[PDB]
Amino acid sequence: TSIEVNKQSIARNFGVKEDEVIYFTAGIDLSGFKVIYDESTQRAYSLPFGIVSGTTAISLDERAILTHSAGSVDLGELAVSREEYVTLPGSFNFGHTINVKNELLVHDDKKYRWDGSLPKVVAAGSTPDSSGGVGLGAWLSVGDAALRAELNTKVSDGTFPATIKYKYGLPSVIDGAIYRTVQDKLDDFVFLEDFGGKDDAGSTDNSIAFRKAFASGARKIRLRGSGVYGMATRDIELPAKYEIIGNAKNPEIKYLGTDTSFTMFTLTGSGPASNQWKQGGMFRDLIISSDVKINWMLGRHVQNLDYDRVFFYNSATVLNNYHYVNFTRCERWGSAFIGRADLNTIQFISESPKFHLCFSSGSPIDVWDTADLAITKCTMFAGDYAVRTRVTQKQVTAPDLFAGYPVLITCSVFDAVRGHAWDLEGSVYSTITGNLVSAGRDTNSHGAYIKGGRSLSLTGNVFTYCGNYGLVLEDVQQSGFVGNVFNGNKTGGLGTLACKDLSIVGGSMGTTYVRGGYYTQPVGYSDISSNSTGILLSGVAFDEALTTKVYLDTSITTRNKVINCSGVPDTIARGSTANRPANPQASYQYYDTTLGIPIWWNSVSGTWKNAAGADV
Amino acid sequence: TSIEVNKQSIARNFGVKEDEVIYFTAGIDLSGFKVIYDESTQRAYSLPFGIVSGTTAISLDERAILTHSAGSVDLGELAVSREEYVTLPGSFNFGHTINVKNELLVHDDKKYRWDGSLPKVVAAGSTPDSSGGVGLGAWLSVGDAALRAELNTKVSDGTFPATIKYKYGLPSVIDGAIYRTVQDKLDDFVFLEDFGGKDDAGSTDNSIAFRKAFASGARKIRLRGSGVYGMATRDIELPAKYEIIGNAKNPEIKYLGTDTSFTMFTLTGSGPASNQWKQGGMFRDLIISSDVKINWMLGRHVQNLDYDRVFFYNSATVLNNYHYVNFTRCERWGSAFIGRADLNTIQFISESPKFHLCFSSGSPIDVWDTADLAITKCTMFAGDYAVRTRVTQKQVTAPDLFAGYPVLITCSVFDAVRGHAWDLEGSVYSTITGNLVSAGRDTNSHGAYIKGGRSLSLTGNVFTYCGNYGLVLEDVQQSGFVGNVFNGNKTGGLGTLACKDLSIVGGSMGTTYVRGGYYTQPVGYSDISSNSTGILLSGVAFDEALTTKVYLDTSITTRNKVINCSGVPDTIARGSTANRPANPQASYQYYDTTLGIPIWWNSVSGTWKNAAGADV
Amino acid sequence: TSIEVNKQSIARNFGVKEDEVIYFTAGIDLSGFKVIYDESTQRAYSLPFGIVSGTTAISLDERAILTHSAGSVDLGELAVSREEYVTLPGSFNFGHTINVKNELLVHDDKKYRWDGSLPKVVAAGSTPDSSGGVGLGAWLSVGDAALRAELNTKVSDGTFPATIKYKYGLPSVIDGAIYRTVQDKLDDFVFLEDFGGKDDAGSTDNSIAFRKAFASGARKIRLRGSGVYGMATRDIELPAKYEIIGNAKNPEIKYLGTDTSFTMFTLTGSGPASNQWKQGGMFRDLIISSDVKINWMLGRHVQNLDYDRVFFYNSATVLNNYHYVNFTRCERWGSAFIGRADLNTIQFISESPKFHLCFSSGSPIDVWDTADLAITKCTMFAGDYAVRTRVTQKQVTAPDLFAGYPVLITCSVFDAVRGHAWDLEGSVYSTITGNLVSAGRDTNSHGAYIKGGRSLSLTGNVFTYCGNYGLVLEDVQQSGFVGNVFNGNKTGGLGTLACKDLSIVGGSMGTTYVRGGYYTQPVGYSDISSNSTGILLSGVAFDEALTTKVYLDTSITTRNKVINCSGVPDTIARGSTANRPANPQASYQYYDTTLGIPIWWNSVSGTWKNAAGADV
Ligand SMILES: [Cl-]
Repeated sequence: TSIEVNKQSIARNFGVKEDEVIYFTAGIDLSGFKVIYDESTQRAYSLPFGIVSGTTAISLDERAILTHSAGSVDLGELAVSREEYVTLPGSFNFGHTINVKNELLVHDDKKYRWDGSLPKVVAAGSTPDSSGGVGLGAWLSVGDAALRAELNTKVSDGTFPATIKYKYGLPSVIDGAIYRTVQDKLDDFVFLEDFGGKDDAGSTDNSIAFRKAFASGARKIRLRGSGVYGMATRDIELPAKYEIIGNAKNPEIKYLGTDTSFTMFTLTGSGPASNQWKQGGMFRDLIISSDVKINWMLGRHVQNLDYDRVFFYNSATVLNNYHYVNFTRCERWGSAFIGRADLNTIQFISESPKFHLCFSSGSPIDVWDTADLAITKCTMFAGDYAVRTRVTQKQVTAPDLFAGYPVLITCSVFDAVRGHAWDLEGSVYSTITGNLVSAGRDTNSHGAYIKGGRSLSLTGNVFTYCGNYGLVLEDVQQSGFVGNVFNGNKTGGLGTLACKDLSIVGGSMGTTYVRGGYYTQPVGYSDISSNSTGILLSGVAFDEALTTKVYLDTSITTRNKVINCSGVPDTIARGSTANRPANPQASYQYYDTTLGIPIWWNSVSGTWKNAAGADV
Repeated sequence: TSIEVNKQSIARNFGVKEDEVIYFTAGIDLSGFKVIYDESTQRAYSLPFGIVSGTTAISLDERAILTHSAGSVDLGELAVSREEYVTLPGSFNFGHTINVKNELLVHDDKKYRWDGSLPKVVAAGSTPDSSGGVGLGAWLSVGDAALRAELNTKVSDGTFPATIKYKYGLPSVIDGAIYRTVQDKLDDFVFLEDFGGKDDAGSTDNSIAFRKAFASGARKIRLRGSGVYGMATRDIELPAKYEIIGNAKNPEIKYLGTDTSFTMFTLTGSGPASNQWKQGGMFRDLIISSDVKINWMLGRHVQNLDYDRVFFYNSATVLNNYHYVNFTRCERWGSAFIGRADLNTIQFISESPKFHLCFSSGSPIDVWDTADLAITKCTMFAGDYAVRTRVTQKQVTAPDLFAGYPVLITCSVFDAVRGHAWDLEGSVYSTITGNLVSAGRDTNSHGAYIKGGRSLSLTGNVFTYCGNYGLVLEDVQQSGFVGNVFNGNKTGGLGTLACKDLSIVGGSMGTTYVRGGYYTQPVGYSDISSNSTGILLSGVAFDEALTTKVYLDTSITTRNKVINCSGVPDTIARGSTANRPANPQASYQYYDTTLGIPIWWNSVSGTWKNAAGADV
Repeated sequence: TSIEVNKQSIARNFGVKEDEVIYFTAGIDLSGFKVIYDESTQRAYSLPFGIVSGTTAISLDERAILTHSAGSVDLGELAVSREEYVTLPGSFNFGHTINVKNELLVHDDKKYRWDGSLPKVVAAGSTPDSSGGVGLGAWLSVGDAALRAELNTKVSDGTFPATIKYKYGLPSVIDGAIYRTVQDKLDDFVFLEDFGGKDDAGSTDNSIAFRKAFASGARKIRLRGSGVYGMATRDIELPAKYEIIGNAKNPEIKYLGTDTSFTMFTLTGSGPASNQWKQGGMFRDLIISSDVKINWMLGRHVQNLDYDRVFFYNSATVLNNYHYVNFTRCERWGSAFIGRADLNTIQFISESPKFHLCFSSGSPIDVWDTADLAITKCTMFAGDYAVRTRVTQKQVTAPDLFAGYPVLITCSVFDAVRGHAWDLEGSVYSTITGNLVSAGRDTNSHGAYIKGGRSLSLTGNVFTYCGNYGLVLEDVQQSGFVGNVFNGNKTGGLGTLACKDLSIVGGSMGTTYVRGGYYTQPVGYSDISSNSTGILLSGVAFDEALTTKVYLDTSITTRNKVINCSGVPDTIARGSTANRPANPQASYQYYDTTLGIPIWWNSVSGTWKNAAGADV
């Protein structure tokens, strides 16, 4: 009487009543019962709900497919939906045959069911991956052990952020916000740390991190740390339109080696033509440093570079054939700017390095063959010199008489420079306005020295306490110098050597003995070698205590003249009869030293007359 | 014997011994046994531990709430704690009656138990959500299938980031750091990509993304890509204090259509009054472009706008009734600035568009009725003109005599402009300092042209290689011009037309033949139409090779005078007896052309005398 | 029989066939069976696969260790791998003895198994933590309830982001990208919100948030909100090189209290020396505000501070012993700058506060003992005054004659200031170029007032519609004033008091009656108290309608002279015979009022001669 005791045990397993279990036998009414039993396979299954009266059984096969008068039903599938499983003996490794959807095969302490066609044979030595894979239509993991292992794997294998859907502003419903992944959202920013960058002061070679970061296509790179990012691999080529952003000017990009030939970054165009200049980028909010003097960056055939709030230390910037470069709010310590143009084989010219709101100590600006160097609202302290311009090819062919380029220096301060604050050769169409200069004391040098200048304006500047003259002009022609003050300089205020057609107007020269440093300036203006012509002094207020206010040949032939300069005689038209003006205007007065009388040109008589009206 | 075989199967189910299972009937000693059985419901339950001797059973009700001599216990609740469940036949959808806390009802292949008040019937077609919801006191999901679906759902529906607690710096314990969600932390930044923005070169209409981003309340928007963000929907109104940030000047916000009337963005105040001006914002580090010429942005009744490191291409900025606008470090290619004020019906004025550290090619600045337009440390190349100012309405009511506004142009470069670099009408109280101008060669135009000027200063500029005159002043009164250089211009250096009371001081005029371009300038200064009065030339250094140094009527009545200009005689008081000064200063010297002698005014005798001292 | 019905119940439990269950007894062939049963313990276990024929049982102990002729097997271990468990009665709290690896003990409705040595006895009142902990070799949680609780705990306790492995750019394989955690990646940025900051208008004290954020080592802090961040705790000391970034100038950092002595932030160096100055940082893109007037920030012994795109409201910045401070693109409303240097006990000097592209209304700049205050491209409106400089120690010791410092003011606009636009004391080597000034109308004050000035240049400025004089110089020596325009001022254009050796050149004075406001200026230049010497006026274009063009004593001893000023007589050499010049230059012309004739000094004869050449 084995059957009803079997029905009892099955009922206890399924938590149903004893009379709700039935053996499958053909033709029976399946209605009302909740569990059916197969004698051949000795497997039990829950029956689908709502089997109506008169529904009779036809067949029940190895795959737990139950066929009856009303239709068919997969009891294996139903068991799965109800999480009623049988865990088969053995495992994937030793092999087994899967016949039913609710049969589980253990692999590595984890359970899997087959979702594909049945029956399914797994050979000995199989894995779920080795026998059809994991997913719909294949192996599907079941239960606690499998889930725990899978959760641990995906969280720790790096795939999880890509799986997590993200929408900005959730749980709030925001119109237009789209679904992305947490991976993608996080990828919105790139830090050097993402490529192995570390501010561990030389343990990590951050040069490599930069290289790999840029190689990925990234352009805008942030530094997380406040420490030193050591750089040990030279000549990392920057991509076009880079932007490297430090952590609020805290971290350092630093070379720690001893090789002065080391260079951190290169920026390199394909050629000298404008369509070959590589587009530059931004360095900002960081320190660029080296213990030894280096050229930290080398730029060749480049355009549109920016440096903003960068602290440079022993780190010179070298550019050759460069066009439009901004240094803004930078602090330059022992960090020269070196501008060249010899790589421009087309025009041999570079353009517009610009400095604004910068502080410099021991950091010269040295540009050759460069047009429109501009320095505005800057302070420069110490160094051998502050600003230097050079022209490499000085020879010209007629009708050209001179070669040079404009510089624009405005409302800037140049202080305690050891040599010249300004050492300007080939300065043409330059405007130099409202600057303060105090330089050259350490080497007895002029505060500013312009050698080779044409058609420029130097306006409203102050030159004080310089090591020689405040300003010396050598080989400067057709230029204007108005409103400048020349105070307390060692040897003189303003000096000229072999100049032609200059206007020197207003301003003041002398010594005001202001606390903080001055020499007793002995000379006001001097044409030092007495070989300039067309030098015009008008309205200059000279300190009466000046030993020599003006040193200048103002005889009739030199075209040098003085008008209304205090302590200095007005230039009078005078000289021998031979030196009478050839084509004087009407009523022109000339003191004839031969005759010892004033004479006047009479336009009507076409003769010189004395005051009595008689011809001489 | 059905009772002891049932007890055995139950024992095997719970994994206890056979003599540790008991049937419920009143009065029985419950001690020592581990599982109790209910004959009526045919359900088995674990017994609570530590039931001591002499404790006997009293009742066992509908829900396995068991009452005995020591007290009562909820075996259903106990079963839950032990995860010992019964999965009911059928499902939620077919409807069911839930009776016990350890009973599970399947919905969608997932199991749920009821945690609230019992019993409760679920109707056919019900879900956990439709029948009391999911949570404490309600439906609680149970088991593998439910957990897997919930985890899978939660990860992919966007709700997961909000569930993850985040605190900055973990696992390090950082004082003051608070718990947020990963969702909140991620929402700290807004990218255009978050609102469907895509740099797919015209496939996505990013105008919509901008609109929806701003509507959410977002103000500061970043661009992730380095490609082209197409813009196809015109006139997107910006919110107050926007900030749009490109990816290190790599990506383009670009109009790809052919409609020249297209505009990307509008900024619009509520009215003309100062309390109605909409506060502007920042565009930075990006390209704004169009293949056809457009006004990319239209601003009306606006204040405090900024553009920094923006590359403009064929994209004009049009502002009407605007107040304080900054262009810094921008590159303007074929991208005019157009400023108007006719929408200001209160004061009819716009204020302070400012340009600093900008490069411009073919990009004019054209402002009407605008005060304090300022251009500093800028470079402008080509175009029909560089700077133009206009006063739309010129009428004055007496005693007003003139209408105009100041412009401030400082240390800037204007090169190869086709027409005038400066075309300035209604320039009043202007300061123009240390600029370099070379313009007008293509159209035979003056480098700079000021028509209608009052009380301005133009100081220390250089005008070289211009298409006509370097600078022409027409209808300019009571203004100063010191230290300017006028070199190698086609027709002349400096010209005046119908001017009154001007000072022209120092500087220089001529040609220095510097390599790079020049004309042989034929004229220095010319009062071209001989109709100016009170024109004073002092201390100007002229190139002696100049064909015409000065063209000016300096006869006694004109108030025009020259002093210390090289190659030009000092202006002498001269003329007929009829033209003797009416009230001369003491000892006034006058050359009388009628008499042909110099005469001197004696203040004591009140007469003109000759040099011999006789009255004439 | 009891044995085969037990075998049946076991078979139904494991889902195997009845003849596949066998009882353990020594010597029996274990081959073919799938489940073995221990009658002593009344426990059933699955058997390992591949037990071959002729393999006979030897022993089976309490730990379910099975020994047979071929070898041994741990059935408890096998059961775990197959997830076939027995849940023991009771719980951790009541204590139990764990015998088999597949035995589970409940703690707090969650299940655990023992992975360590067996047997394992847990005393009453135990937890998994109290009895060996959780992990390999110890307690391991099992099943649904345990997993759900662990997932919920880990997700909500803040530890989850640290567990999620992250690599930039996944699933794309990017060379050089390294694995990090989601926690670390999120930690790349710091927002004030991360430390409890909230823009809830005074409910949250954000001062504390800043303090704790900075204490963590964070330097760069962002503000998420657009609202008001209330600040209620004074004197938060900033770290070196902070950067506080607002949300596109939307949010306010605001003091909402009523204590006018309140200060938000301090920045404090360790001493007066340069290596002790605390390195400053950046405030940008935000509003700093207060309802009452406060000094929002106090800086002492500091260097290199920046404020960019900051809107100040009632918030004065007070710095003492400060060096290099930038205000760029700022808007200052009722927000003075106060600079002092008395804390510098070494040199008593502060350096270079600089203002660029700023707008100010009612916000004076007040610096004492400060060198190189620089204002460029700025607009200042209203206030009692705009710019004031003072020197604290005015006494000097011979040979020093004066004490002062340079200011550099360039291309800036000063409008409708109630008092002086510039109130400059101790101005030395200053350059003031291309500015527009209209001030003092409310208090009948000069537009600009320099009291105590040496060796400075004031060039190409416009002074219009001022409340008194355009500019008054008191105790100014050896300075230049060229190209300035003085228009429509109430009392006069340019005035001097006790000055010495000044050049006043070109420019223009008068009234041009341009719509927008003017006075009828009555005076051009006036030496108001007739006590200046060496005052030189050259080439100034005066409005002919001026009542007084020049008021100046130009008698021979004063060294004051006028040349080429319209409507003003040239200073000519004249006087009595006794007053003939001692040591005259060659050909010197002198009008002798005694004789009533001009005479000329002949250098050869060493005599004065008349025009006829006879000695007088
Ligand atoms: Cl002589």
